[PDB]
Amino acid sequence: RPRFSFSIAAREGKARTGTIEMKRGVIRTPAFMPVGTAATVKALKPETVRATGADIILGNTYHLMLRPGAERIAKLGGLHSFMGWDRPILTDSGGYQVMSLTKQSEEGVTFKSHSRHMLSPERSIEIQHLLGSDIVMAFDECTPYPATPSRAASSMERSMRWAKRSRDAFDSRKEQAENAALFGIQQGSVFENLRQQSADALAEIGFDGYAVGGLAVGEGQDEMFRVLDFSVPMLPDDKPHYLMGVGKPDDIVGAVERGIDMFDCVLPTRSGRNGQAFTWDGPINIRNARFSEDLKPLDSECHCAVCQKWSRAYIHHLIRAGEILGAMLMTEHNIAFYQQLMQKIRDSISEGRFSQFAQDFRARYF
Amino acid sequence: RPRFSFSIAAREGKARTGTIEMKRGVIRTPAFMPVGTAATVKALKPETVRATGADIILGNTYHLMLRPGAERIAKLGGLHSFMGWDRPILTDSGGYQVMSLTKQSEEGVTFKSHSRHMLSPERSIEIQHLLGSDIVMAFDECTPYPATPSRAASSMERSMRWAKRSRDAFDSRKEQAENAALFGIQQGSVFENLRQQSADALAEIGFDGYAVGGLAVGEGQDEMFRVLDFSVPMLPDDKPHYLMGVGKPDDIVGAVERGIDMFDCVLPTRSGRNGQAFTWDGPINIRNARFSEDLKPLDSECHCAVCQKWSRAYIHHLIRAGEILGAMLMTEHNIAFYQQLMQKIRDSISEGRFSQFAQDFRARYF
Ligand SMILES: Nc1nc2ccccc2c(=O)[nH]1
Ligand SMILES: Nc1nc2ccccc2c(=O)[nH]1
Ligand SMILES: [Zn+2]
Ligand SMILES: [Zn+2]
Repeated sequence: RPRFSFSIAAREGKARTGTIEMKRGVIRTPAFMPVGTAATVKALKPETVRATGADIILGNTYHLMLRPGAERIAKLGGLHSFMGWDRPILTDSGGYQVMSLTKQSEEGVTFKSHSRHMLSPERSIEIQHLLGSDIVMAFDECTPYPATPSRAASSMERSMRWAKRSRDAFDSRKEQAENAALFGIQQGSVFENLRQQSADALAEIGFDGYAVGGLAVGEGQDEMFRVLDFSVPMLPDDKPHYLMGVGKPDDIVGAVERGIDMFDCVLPTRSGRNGQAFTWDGPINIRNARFSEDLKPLDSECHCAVCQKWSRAYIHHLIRAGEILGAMLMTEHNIAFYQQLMQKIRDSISEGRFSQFAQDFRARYF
Repeated sequence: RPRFSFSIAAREGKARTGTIEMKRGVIRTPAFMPVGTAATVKALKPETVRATGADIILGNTYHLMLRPGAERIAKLGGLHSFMGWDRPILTDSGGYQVMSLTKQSEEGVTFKSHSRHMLSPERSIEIQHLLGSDIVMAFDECTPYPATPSRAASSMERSMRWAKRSRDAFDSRKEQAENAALFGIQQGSVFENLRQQSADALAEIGFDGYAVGGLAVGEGQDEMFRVLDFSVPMLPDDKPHYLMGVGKPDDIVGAVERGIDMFDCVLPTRSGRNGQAFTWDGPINIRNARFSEDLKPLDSECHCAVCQKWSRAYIHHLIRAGEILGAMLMTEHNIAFYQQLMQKIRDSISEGRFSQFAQDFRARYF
């Protein structure tokens, strides 16, 4: 088990399928990472998360640095033993969440805990180290949407300076540099020239993987794909491409077609508790009266435990009754559905029939 | 597998240990029945409930007749397939919940859904049949606490008339009378003569088991035990004795010492989500700051999955963060703890050392 090794086993167009080997395990790509906000993938035990097929989960730094605190989790042995997940864990830098859920300067960002806090590239990298993150994300400044070329450039340029600092901060910490990986984050809003600048600077600094940031800011899928079309090719081909905050089945398939290898999004979990269930025939709102006496499983083909044991009628009842089990069952199904999606994606690419799979997927889902 | 067969395998004082054989399974007594309010044991999958050691669960008729409706559940195949629990299920008559969570008459009770509804002995028995209940409880009128001798007598006498009606309603339904069992409920508040009257009337009508009702109404454990001391002996010795709504470790041990064979209470589940965890050293509130960095499991001896994988510090974090997993883990532990309690009880009685076990239990728990 090497610190980090990305191998591409097959391609079709811009799409790629392969593996990322790390000390804590192998990550099959394209990969979908279930999101674990506060040291938990909402409503699911780690074993359940793994059982659905996930090889890696995403840990939210923002919430953890606040509660229960990075230093504390390190004192308890790290995020891995703390939450009972022994496989790889990717941690975001926290800057994003801060700018969403404040005084900003070239040194970093200061904010009030919804207490006062300072978060810089150095502190971000240290927090992720304290948590014991396997894939560390560089600390960046997200660019609001819409953004003017000038503003986008300033932010992108600041992010690149911050990327260099993240890099050095990471390399300066022996244990971290030797057991974990560092991903740089491309910015530049929807402007091609900025994206190119960011890509080259990122490549110039050198990272283990490259993320495409600033694309989950309210733009439509059409604009996102347009941006991906010219952005992903700018990134080093032999390293993973990670589309941050992007999920939603059809979004994922389109991004893979454009070269993305990694995904994360709260939709599976959040929508689940909200009553939305993903199926190959598109999403459905289980709370709708039409499911009150529907004995069929959430999805007719899904092989997840939920679809094997319970009906839509029962889950319909639980969600409308505000029952915790409803949240558990919906979330397990959705995450299982997402992993199943990724598996079909990896298989179709390995078999040189991903294009057909994508077409067939869209035809039925919509 | 007979319809109903209670066998006592061992005794020590008033305590008894044995089994109740029913079509859907064997129930080891003394037994604790996890409570499933709205067709679910809050925060737990049926397999998990079973894994903790439960042989039977209690289904709340009240909530089910309202949502999703008895007729509907019968249409979907019954409570068993609806919730994924194929073992025995005991259903309360619903009258209690109505008088708690309204126009009362000799024919029954009318109430407003917190819609208008009528619930009589006949309707109660039919609802439980529609749900597919294995152990049907007679429809009774609970006696408020405190209650005067006159009022207690009127209510007890009405309950006895209602017990006869429940009996006939049950026997008049072929499929139900042949596959399920019927338990009568003793009333009479804290008055010995009324309890005796109720017991004889109940015995006169004849039931498969006898419950001691009206004892979870705010009286202290001292008064409850006093009542149990003279009440339980009045009930037929060769049939199960069920103390309704009574849980809380020390309450259970004391009631077994006084001849009770069956228990149910929401404390395990409700307290769990509230942050209270039961241990052999007494209950603890996991939210307390003293557990923020406690790496030990909820309880040092518990063999439940939660205590094998997660620390008090993690569960402390989840509960304070309002995380669903916290509710899941706390509830699994508590129910597992309750089942472990019952096992130690059954074993000590089988081994003629229940008295010592009770003494040792109290010494440490308190
Ligand atoms: N740090 C960071 N995190 C993100 C998460 C989702 C979408 C976008 C981003 C982004 O641009 N930067
Ligand atoms: N039907 C019924 N249910 C109960 C539940 C808990 C305690 C007491 C009672 C009782 O007396 N009757
Ligand atoms: Zn499913
Ligand atoms: Zn435990």
